[PDB]
Amino acid sequence: HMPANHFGPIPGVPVGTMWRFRVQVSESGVHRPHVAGIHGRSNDGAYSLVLAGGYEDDVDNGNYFTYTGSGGRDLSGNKRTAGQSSDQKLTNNNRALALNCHSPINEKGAEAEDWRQGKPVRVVRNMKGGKHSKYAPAEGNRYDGIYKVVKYWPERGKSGFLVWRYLLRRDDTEPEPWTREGKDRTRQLGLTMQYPEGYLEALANKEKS
DNA sequence: TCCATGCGCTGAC
DNA sequence: GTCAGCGCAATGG
Repeated sequence: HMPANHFGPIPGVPVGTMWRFRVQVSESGVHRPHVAGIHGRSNDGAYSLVLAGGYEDDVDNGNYFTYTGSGGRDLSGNKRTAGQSSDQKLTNNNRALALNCHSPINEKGAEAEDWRQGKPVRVVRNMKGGKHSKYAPAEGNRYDGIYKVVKYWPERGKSGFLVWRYLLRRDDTEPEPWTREGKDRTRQLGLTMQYPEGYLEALANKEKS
């Protein structure tokens, strides 16, 4: 089994692999947290992230995308998400992701000195991101490969509050699952949406009324 | 092609 | 132990 702090591709899981639920992606080890968008350790880096339309400031352009840090939210009331209500900080997950950038951590943002040498980030695209992105899968989750943090900086988001932003760029030899060659490669490998054991059945039952 | 609301759960300290 | 949290197969206005 792969350790929680494993950087890079997970052996046995090619780009294009799909899962219906987040907990499945966790089980696979591609993205351990079942809720958080960022999986990271503040003294090491970010191992993976998921684009799921959870933050209004994300900008998805396929091989390039601007990701938003987490936080700057008031979850009092046993919540897991909310709108921005305060400034984000370069701490926890946000700091973990900045460490991937090939450059020393910088409180005012930083750029990489050869982004390709930065630490790898496993990127997963979720269908909820499709409300504002043409690269999101139609259903569930899809592993799109390895990306690297080219740079990160702070600025006011749409809500007026400060948010941390990261520019990620793809660095994977496998083709993008959303392109023609990616679509083909997925078929050849015979990859298909994976569901938890007994789900499809339980679903067919439910669909009787 | 909605939006708000809590809850169980797991990884990081 | 505490807290964060880009969920959700769910539930209600």
